[PDB]
Amino acid sequence: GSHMPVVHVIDVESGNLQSLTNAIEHLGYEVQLVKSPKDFNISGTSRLILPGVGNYGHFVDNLFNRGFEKPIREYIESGKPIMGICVGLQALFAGSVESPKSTGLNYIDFKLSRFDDSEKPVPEIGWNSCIPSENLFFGLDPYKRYYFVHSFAAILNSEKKKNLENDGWKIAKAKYGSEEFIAAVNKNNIFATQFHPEKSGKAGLNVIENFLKQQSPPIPNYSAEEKELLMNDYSNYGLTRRIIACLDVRTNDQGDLVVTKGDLGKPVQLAQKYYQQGADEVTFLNITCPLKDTPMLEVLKQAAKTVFVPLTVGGGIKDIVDVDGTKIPALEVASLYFRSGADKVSIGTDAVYAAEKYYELGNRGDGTSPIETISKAYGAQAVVISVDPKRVYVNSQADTKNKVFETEYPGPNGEKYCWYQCTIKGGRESRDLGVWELTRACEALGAGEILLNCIDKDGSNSGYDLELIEHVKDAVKIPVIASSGAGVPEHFEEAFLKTRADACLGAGMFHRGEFTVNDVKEYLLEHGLKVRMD
Ligand code: NI
Repeated sequence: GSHMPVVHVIDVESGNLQSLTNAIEHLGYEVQLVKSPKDFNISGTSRLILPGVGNYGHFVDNLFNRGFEKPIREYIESGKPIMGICVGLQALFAGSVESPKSTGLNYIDFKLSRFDDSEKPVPEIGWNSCIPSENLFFGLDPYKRYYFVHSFAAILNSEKKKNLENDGWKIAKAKYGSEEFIAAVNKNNIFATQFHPEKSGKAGLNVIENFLKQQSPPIPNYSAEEKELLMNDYSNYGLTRRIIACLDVRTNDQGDLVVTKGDLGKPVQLAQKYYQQGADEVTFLNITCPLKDTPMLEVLKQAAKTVFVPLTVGGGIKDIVDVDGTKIPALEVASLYFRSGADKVSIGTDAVYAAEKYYELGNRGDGTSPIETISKAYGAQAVVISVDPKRVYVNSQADTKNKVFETEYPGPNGEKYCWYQCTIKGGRESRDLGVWELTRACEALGAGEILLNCIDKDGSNSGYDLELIEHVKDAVKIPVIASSGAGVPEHFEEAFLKTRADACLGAGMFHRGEFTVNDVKEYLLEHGLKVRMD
């Protein structure tokens, strides 16, 4: 209550706030949540953090409706330190095209606009960097990486940067594709980041720490060798080659949670191991009692105490009927996982039903699918589609309704074309839907990322299905993650150099300890690729 500095965090109670609070505590601070203006007072507050995730209007409506506008402005006028994170940063602007009708605090007189997806995937999901500058602050290091996850940004041009400079604003710039945008701002007592420091490992914690202690340490004195190695060369649009570690979560006989089919601290510990070994993100495949007491939620909550990178959970995110008969829609189930520590949810089977219905309605959605409800509330960046396809040959496009493509490898009868058929219920059942049609429908519906598995390569340890990746990349404009088949570092290299995969996921190879995320990163690094090394 006074035995340690107190940090007040404005909580609109929507989204994952576990990471931010755990980071602050981990830094030696006590967290005081502020769900209402009644929960804090100007003079009694020395450190205020405004975290925000999701649709711009959603967050700003919520915030302003609870009466935080005046309290926030007054606090800012008090001259005391305030930190905005992600939407907290956007809230400082005039508004956002994401929610046309919305209005911000307008400290910066222009709106956030959507990234250009003609040249790159949108949303931006990954590790970008601040452009070297003389006016960086709070320790922002151009040679480190921070995690960004957003479709909208304060996109810059010469005119806006000049006005900002004349307005006395210090701007940390970043570039995604050919577009420059505000990664961070600083003017007097106001500080805000577009990236999630709490989701940016040690580099992130340093930023929060530098803020809480109000200090801008100089960046390390790297050697010219190190700089050339650590600098952003803007390959892959400026994002590092994202390495994802995945683990299964099962309930054995005794009813305990384990990762292996034969054995809840195991899943937790492994996730921690992964994080410690460089994983840029950890995915839990929930394959395991009232919703409130789901064991998976505890794994996430426990993992979130020390794992400061994005967490993804797939499985069970759908409309459900609780133990008391209460009907709980997908949206509320997701919110439960998010508030528990998850940053993204993976939709599998329902994604196929959604896509199918989507075409039935003539390429439109009814806004009732988990994809639509969750993405509209939390943004596309929060919804991941897990796809489980299987190659199917045909003599020509004339043999099927689904889009096919000329393959370099002929079929049993010499068929030179093929499409990938999707499956559901753990790949136990097939559907008359191609992956081309499935991904395009889900994207239209609001999915922000595609987890591209491959039934045929799963468990093989012989590399990814490269034509599949390219096939899906031709289909959608959202990030595509290569999964299934990864066995050795070389497979990651092949995917990043021979295909347009936006990330690579590994499971068994990391689980069996054959290699670590770092082994893979060292390899890629040694081969000219850019990887997060924190
Ligand atoms: Ni105290």
